[PDB]
Amino acid sequence: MKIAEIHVYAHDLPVKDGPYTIASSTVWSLQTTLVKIVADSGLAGWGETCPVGPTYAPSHALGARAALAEMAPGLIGANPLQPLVLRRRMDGLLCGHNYAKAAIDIAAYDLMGKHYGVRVADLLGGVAAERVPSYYATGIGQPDEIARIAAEKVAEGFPRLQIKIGGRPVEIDIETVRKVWERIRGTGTRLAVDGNRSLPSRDALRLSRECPEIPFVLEQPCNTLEEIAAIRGRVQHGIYLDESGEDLSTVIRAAGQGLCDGFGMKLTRIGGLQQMAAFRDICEARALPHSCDDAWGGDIIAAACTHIGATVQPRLNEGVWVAQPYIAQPYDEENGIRIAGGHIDLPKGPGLGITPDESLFGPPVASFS
Amino acid sequence: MKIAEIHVYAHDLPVKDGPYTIASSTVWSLQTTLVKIVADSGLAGWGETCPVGPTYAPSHALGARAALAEMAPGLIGANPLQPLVLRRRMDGLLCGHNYAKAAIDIAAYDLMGKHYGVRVADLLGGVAAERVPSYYATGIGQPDEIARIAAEKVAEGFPRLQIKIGGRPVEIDIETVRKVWERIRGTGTRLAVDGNRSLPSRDALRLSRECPEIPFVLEQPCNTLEEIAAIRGRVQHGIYLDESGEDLSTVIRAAGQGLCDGFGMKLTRIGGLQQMAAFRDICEARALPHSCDDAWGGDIIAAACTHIGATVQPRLNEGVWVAQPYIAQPYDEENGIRIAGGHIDLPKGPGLGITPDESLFGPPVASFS
Amino acid sequence: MKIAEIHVYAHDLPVKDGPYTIASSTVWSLQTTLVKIVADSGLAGWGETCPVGPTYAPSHALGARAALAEMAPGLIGANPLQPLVLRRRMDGLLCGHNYAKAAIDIAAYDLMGKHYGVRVADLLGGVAAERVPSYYATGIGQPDEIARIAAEKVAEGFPRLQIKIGGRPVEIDIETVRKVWERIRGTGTRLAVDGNRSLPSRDALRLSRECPEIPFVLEQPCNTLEEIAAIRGRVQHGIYLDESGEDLSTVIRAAGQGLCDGFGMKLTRIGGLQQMAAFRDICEARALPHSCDDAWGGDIIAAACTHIGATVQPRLNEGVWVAQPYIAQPYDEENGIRIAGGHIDLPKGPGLGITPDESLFGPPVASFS
Amino acid sequence: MKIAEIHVYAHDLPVKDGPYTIASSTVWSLQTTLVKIVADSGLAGWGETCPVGPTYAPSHALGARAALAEMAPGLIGANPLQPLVLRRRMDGLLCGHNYAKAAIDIAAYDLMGKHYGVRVADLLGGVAAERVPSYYATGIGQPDEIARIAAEKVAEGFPRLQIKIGGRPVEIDIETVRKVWERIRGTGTRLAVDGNRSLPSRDALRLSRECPEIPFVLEQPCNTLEEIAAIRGRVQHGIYLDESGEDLSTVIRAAGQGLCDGFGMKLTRIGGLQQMAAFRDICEARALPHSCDDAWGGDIIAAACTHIGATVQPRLNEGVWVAQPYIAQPYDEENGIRIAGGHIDLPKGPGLGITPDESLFGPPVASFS
Ligand SMILES: C[N+]1(C)CCC[C@H]1C(=O)O
Ligand SMILES: C[N+]1(C)CCC[C@H]1C(=O)O
Ligand SMILES: C[N+]1(C)CCC[C@H]1C(=O)O
Ligand SMILES: C[N+]1(C)CCC[C@H]1C(=O)O
Ligand SMILES: [Mg+2]
Ligand SMILES: [Mg+2]
Ligand SMILES: [Mg+2]
Ligand SMILES: [Mg+2]
Ligand SMILES: [Mg+2]
Ligand SMILES: [Mg+2]
Ligand SMILES: [Mg+2]
Ligand SMILES: [Mg+2]
Ligand SMILES: [Mg+2]
Ligand SMILES: [Mg+2]
Repeated sequence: MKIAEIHVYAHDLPVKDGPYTIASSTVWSLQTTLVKIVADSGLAGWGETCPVGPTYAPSHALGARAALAEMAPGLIGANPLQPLVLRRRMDGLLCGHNYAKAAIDIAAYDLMGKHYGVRVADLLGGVAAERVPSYYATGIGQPDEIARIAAEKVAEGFPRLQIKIGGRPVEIDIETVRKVWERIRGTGTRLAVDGNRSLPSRDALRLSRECPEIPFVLEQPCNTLEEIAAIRGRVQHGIYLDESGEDLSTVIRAAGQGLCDGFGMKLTRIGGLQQMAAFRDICEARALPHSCDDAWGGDIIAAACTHIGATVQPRLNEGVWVAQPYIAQPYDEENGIRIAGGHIDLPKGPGLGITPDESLFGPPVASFS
Repeated sequence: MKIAEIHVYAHDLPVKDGPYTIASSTVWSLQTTLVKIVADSGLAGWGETCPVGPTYAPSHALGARAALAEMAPGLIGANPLQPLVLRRRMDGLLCGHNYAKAAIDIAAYDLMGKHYGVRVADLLGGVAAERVPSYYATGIGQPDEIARIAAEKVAEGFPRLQIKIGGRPVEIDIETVRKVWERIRGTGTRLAVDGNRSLPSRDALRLSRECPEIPFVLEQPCNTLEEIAAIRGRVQHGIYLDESGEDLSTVIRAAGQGLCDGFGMKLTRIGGLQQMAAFRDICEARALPHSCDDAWGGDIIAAACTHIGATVQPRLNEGVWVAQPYIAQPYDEENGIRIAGGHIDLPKGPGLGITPDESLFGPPVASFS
Repeated sequence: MKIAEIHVYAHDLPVKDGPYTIASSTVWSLQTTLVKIVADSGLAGWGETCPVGPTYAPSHALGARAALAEMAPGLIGANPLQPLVLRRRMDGLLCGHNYAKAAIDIAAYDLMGKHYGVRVADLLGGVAAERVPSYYATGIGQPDEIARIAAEKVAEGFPRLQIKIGGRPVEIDIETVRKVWERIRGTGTRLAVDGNRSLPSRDALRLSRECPEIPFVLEQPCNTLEEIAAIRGRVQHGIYLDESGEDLSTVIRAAGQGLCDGFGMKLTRIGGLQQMAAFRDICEARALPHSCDDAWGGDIIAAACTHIGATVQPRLNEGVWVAQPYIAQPYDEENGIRIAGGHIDLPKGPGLGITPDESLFGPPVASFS
Repeated sequence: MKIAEIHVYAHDLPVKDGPYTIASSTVWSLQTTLVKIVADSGLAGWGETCPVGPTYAPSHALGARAALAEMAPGLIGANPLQPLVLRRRMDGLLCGHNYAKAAIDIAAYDLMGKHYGVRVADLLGGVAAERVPSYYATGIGQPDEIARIAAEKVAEGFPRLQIKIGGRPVEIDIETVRKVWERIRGTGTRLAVDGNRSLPSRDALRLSRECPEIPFVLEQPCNTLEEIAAIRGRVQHGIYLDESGEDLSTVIRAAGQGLCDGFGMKLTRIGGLQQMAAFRDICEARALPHSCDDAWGGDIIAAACTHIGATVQPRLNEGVWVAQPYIAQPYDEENGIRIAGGHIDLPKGPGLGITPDESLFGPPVASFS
């Protein structure tokens, strides 16, 4: 089988009741990029990449489309049923840009699943769970307000909460953490506190030192892995990497040298499902819990995250985060990804189990044949 | 789909022109263990595990059969199309015993390939090369005799040689290395020198120190990874791990802490194809060349090694070693694995591409349903 | 003063006597991106960024233009005479993408120099030398052909040569190094050998071990800084970082932990002149020799590299590499950067000292006001 | 342009309501040294260096004047518009003595700013803030007395307090810290506790161990960087370096090896504004908060500190400390540096924005032409 066509789409995603405030990025609307790969036979697979604002990570919508434009001509004729060979071919056309490569990777897995009549999770090792936990991530806000939302989302069924902090005096972050804990203690809910690269080591040290009785993991408190490695021995809370986990090589360093206790991992950042599966296997060998998330996006990226999420050993699964609650219009009205009771059901159909309504996207902004 | 039956077989393989002498194991004949998994549909898949004598590694033929007998009843009804789920189910029945688990893993991949109409290499990421390099491993012997054999094997087309050493005064090993190099220098042939756990650090240091102009990698010179880690900074030849690479966790330590420059990796030791693919991905991220080998065995294990080997980035592929030259009777005379010109052509059919003449194996020593 | 307009240009530069072969990138023509910043006063400054093919580094021409388009609207009204404030403003609009940010940075320095009537080198600490050394980088090729070219370039007056290697059996690289040394020994010519991320540690170890009598520095032998850190203690030749030196934070790690002995540093990679000056100061504090280069490009980027190069302590200056010998048409035929006798004379006028014939560039692909 | 004359002045600064008590130095009056550089054109720039007693650091007033006398003849004819070239010229005349070199560096930046018509901050990267935070540093005193002063200075508007400790039993220091915290908790005021090289590791360990709920950073608790590195892993409060930060090389060690969480940095110690800017850039890359201070002195050194302070990323700016509150007579009655509301306004004029009344200083004690 061979790739005959590649189509790139641009589509807007307004944030319901926005904005969503991360210490590194405040977003009111998101520009997603969809990719459709069409085989010689006419069979199609879909991929998606949607950076969460241009300042969260070294990625942006215009950049995704430029990277896809660079690679697409060189991918016509490739075998989409060989995800590792396909990844190497992409590497031969463009260095880096994992967030764009991931959209091609995902579309190829979708296509492969449809061709063989198999769910993507069953091409990645097998479904370990049909119902996948999610987690709720609060935007930065006022301490009492965030504590209220925390309680609300626990009641909805989320087994884990992530509280975003930073970009303001750390005593306000600490007050927020204490107030959230007062609401959720005794509910069996797991807690993560995400600094999103924004805390100097001075403040990360203080946050952990002041709160030994509060069982958070501290997610990406500082900007660089170098800073995190420097503070780790002085911090008695588990530390998770997120933004620092840019590639498999960095994951190997972190796990092999004992630099973290877990990960928030984004599928587009690591470069797609082929790489994400290897990441999963590394974490399982070292009992490092992790999530399977992305920055943002609709049914296509959400389904990809859910499929890899469904393969994770349940005791290590910190959840699959999706943007669905903030997105008004699903691409697949029948079988799109939906959070229910703080969890996500894996789609039943072959491939990703998603069939997007292309008419929602408008005509492609770029087509390659 | 579900596993309906599991059949375990004992089969003998005497060494042509034996014995084969490893510093840790001398063998005149080998006892292999075959596994047949039968689905409800009637479709079957094959696996194999064959320790190279009982002293090379913590594994033996009677042990392989004991481990399989322990796990088999608990695997009836499992979905054979989910290799990671299947591995976890095995872990729930028996701790360790990767060499036995690998036989089930391989049979599952064979079954998956047959069911979907796909080659096993394509289920593991894709065929990067239809023909893979092999390497010739010499036995321990007289320096000039080993040098003659080395020259002969280069003339046959082997792109790499592994010279076994140890178990005698190291000056004889050094003379062997020097005489081999005299005959193969300028042929572009790669060289490995394998101590097979037998050299005290005293002698590993001496071998490297005396021969800076000879471009070998030093494979498993010392018994423990601890000894290797202690000598590495004082040894200017690349060092490869073989026997020490017992699981993915150990590979993560070695790669993440920079304890070696490559691997001789055995499929059964790491626990099968699911784990081997993860191993491959770790090595590729860090440009660590490796082989895809096993201890011994016929067409089934050989085909499994060849399939994973066919997925490796060619610049990192140190070869696929197979016991075929020492085995009188192939399981599959039409499609069985054969070395030609120091290389191995990947089988072209679905699954492993191997159809063993099951009659050769005798009745099962144990059957489960 | 305020930015009134920003104009982005696409322009082609085919390689004379191409292609130019790097182990990580082979190129027959280059697409450069020019930026013109216009102040309210009407005064203009120029910047440039030109990746050397899309596979050398995580940067490409379409990406440079996407990044500039993303940032430009948010820069209208900014004070162009404040390079650090301007860099922070860019960081607030787009994460990463140093190669694109560098073009804005360079245009700002050009504008500042023109406004104050000062050469850019004097804004960066002062002209230490009116004429700076360059170095010649050979392509990958036959050992004796590369040796001939090396001899020719020494006769032209180049004080340093960089021999590119990798992407083939290392014995050929070693033969190349030996044949080059045979021809240039005793001429006082400095030697670097650049693996361009392509050597497994196995081969980097071998190259150094075999050639202690040849005084090269080994530049970016391996792909990751992690691999380089692992081999450094076993390699007795100085090791320089190039591609790994992605930002000032990484330079701080490398200098502070003693991970390298020098740098091949590219202005666009580090993010522009503001960051490059800090880099220079770090290297001077630790006596780490370095070059001031870029990936490719015409008079604008070349002049920027020459200006920072002119500020470096002469004993630490490994040279300024420019693409001029491979470029048919200069932007400025009166003052453009040219190699003469293996060295480069700094332009004498204010700003970068370059007045590009803007007509050459075509209409802007994007304009902002 | 060229230096035509250098004039060195001696001037006394009585401590208002003295003495000021540091654990390493008690001072009743300070001897400052002013430097005037006059260009061929007649244009002048001013610098200043004022050690805070002869025992605080390896520097003293008689030593400043001796160092300037050594260097001045060798600086006549130099280009004062090239601060890095000028620094190298000074290094070629005298090793070390940064505190004296800094006065020349500052005078040259002043001159450069006047010549180009630009504020010194805009020659160092640009004004990031017109109003710069300061911090108040209490001398050593009785616990209740210091707590009262702490409350008073918070009310005046200082966003940060530094409490000096040491030279007495540590339980008194701990009582002081607790009493200060009781007064300032809930005011959003940041806290530093400065041991000024005086605590044995025994007592630094105790101070941190006993007070996890008090959010100080521990500034230079021990005498040597070696002692600080030894205790750092056992101390859960952020540790800042001050006296140990003697040069850029030491800063590179501290940041690269993760030996501290921030700095109190003195402009004269680091060697002037050229070096201070590089220091600032290193800290910004690693999110290490820092102050921009000096040991003591009037309008000239204060303005230099304010100018570099105005370029610091606001979230990393721990403040600019100046001696103004303790100095009765400003050099520039109109535009001298004044603390107002715990903050300092950047002068508006070119150069440092300061014009000293030379008649206050008396005739030069040494003149060079
Ligand atoms: C909550 N998230 C999964 C969504 C956007 C950022 C990310 C995180 O930083 O964890
Ligand atoms: C060469 N071999 C693959 C064959 C058996 C042992 C093994 C080795 O020690 O490398
Ligand atoms: C020689 N160069 C400056 C030119 C392009 C790549 C580069 C280098 O790798 O060093
Ligand atoms: C408070 N100070 C800025 C002024 C003199 C000493 C110094 C300090 O040690 O932090
Ligand atoms: Mg719950
Ligand atoms: Mg996160
Ligand atoms: Mg077509
Ligand atoms: Mg050959
Ligand atoms: Mg071996
Ligand atoms: Mg010469
Ligand atoms: Mg290079
Ligand atoms: Mg206040
Ligand atoms: Mg201090
Ligand atoms: Mg004179």
